Amino acid sequence: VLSEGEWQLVLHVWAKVEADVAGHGQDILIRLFKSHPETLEKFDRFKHLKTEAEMKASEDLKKQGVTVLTALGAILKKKGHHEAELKPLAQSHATKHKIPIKYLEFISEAIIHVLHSRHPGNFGADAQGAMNKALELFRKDIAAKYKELGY
Repeated sequence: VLSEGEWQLVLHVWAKVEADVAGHGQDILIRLFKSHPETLEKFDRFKHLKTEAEMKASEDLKKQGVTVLTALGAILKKKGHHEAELKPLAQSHATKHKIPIKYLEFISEAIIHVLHSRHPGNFGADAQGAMNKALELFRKDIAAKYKELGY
């Protein structure tokens, strides 16, 4: 469980991401796809993208970044009471998209990298620790639903 103080650090930084959800989404997805190319392969919609400049130029990539960041924003703002949010996300990612839990780790690292890049003064080590705890809690609860479904 996160403390109230940890939730605060998390949501203070997230309120900043929310000033430019599109920009953050693009940076995070590009980070993820460059750092972990296997992840790009899960997206039929992006597998034609072969360079960072192609990725940066993709309007659909930006749009999908807003999708992922909007769903995550909603989960974070539940401060751990995110059962209603995770159930559908767990079902589709396990059974339809085939996303290993390890890839949720990868996107967490990309999120942390970018937040650090864009918000140094509001994302010191304390806020980074809180963000990684929140993202781990998310992964933990998703993993439990994966294990239930046999994935």
